[PDB]
Amino acid sequence: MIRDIIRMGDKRLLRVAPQVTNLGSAELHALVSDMFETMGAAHGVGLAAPQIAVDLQLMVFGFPAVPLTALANAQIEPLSDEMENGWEGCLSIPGLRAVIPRYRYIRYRGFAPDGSPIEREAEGFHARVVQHEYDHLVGRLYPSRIENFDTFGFDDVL
Amino acid sequence: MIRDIIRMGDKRLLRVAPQVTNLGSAELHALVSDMFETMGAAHGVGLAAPQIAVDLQLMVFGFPAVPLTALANAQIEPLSDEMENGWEGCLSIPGLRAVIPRYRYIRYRGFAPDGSPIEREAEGFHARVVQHEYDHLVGRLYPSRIENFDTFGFDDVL
Ligand SMILES: CCCCC[C@H](CC(=O)NO)C(=O)N[C@H](C(=O)N1CCC[C@H]1CO)C(C)C
Ligand SMILES: CCCCC[C@H](CC(=O)NO)C(=O)N[C@H](C(=O)N1CCC[C@H]1CO)C(C)C
Repeated sequence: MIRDIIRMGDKRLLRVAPQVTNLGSAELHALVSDMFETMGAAHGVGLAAPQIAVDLQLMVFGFPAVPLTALANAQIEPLSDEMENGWEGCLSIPGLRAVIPRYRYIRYRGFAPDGSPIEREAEGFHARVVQHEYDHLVGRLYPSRIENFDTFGFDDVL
Repeated sequence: MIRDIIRMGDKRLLRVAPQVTNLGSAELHALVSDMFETMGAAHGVGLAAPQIAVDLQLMVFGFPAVPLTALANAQIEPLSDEMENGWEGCLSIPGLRAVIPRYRYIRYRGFAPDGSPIEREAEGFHARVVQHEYDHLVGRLYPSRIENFDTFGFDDVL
């Protein structure tokens, strides 16, 4: 079932989401299913549970190919100090883009929907997507990370 | 003649505009006329010449009533350190609002389109409008002035 994506300005995007505690459940599987569907319909490369007003530490992503992944209770460690700029837009902020600095190299850990542990090293785009979806789980959006405001503008214009 | 308002992301909104040097001219009067018209059609309380891709130190405004004013070669002095928060949206950024801190009290100086000198003390909303239009003449947009990003979001949602 495709879900309504909520837009910036909604308080539910500013929460810090609790953990998933129903790994392996039919409810979690249905919810993840919906997230993949909602992501594909909206043409995103990532989607975070709060964007559909589900207050859960949960994200999906996949697209430099990134594997199709569902990740619960994500935690993230930078593997170095190196930052990299790249373009981002948020489906909660349709039409806009900015250049965002992110870690070039990360580790991420959590759980696949069935309970399998996931741990991966990621770089570049793969790392960016995960850092972006992570920010949602802690009530953080990309505009508060913009350093150069000349780069912030509408996609069709920029 | 109503003018197309250009949107954030356009480089022409990032310029520092030169001075008006044709006070009292038919060309300036036509341009100001157009600005008042474009402002009214877009339902704004202010409009700055760069927003219609005219690279000129020129703004219009008027709406706590603010008088209907056309102001060329504006310069602005704070009359105190006191800041005040208020909501703003920009016709170059349709749909969005944020809370922006501005001086509560200003002086502004320039010229009416016919050459008459204008100097005024302004406070609160009147002062905000002028500070906002001023920022456009120096390539500055409100998002780079946001302090609390929780307040940045879409009008219909916020
Ligand atoms: C890149 C950081 C990950 C962004 C995630 C968003 C989706 C989203 O809002 N997730 O929470 C997305 O798919 N955004 C895309 C995006 O920003 N892209 C697509 C490819 C490159 C990059 C900038 O263009 C498009 C739909 C705007
Ligand atoms: C308040 C600072 C002046 C903003 C000027 C803008 C117009 C603009 O983009 N000028 O350069 C406007 O009219 N914005 C309005 C606006 O921000 N308003 C209308 C009244 C109160 C305030 C916030 O709601 C509406 C159309 C979004």
